[PDB]
Amino acid sequence: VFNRPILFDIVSRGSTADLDGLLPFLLTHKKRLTDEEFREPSTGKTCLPKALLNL
Repeated sequence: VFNRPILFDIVSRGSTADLDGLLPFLLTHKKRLTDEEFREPSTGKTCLPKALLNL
């Protein structure tokens, strides 16, 4: 289970280890990293801006 707050926390902390199970979740559930569930409702900021800002 990868919800948006958890994914943002992981990507902001830079924990690359916690992303191993993301691939089976995305493949099995037919979910994509560009889906609305993975975007901030306020701005639409995606995970990559989160990671780049939190350097």
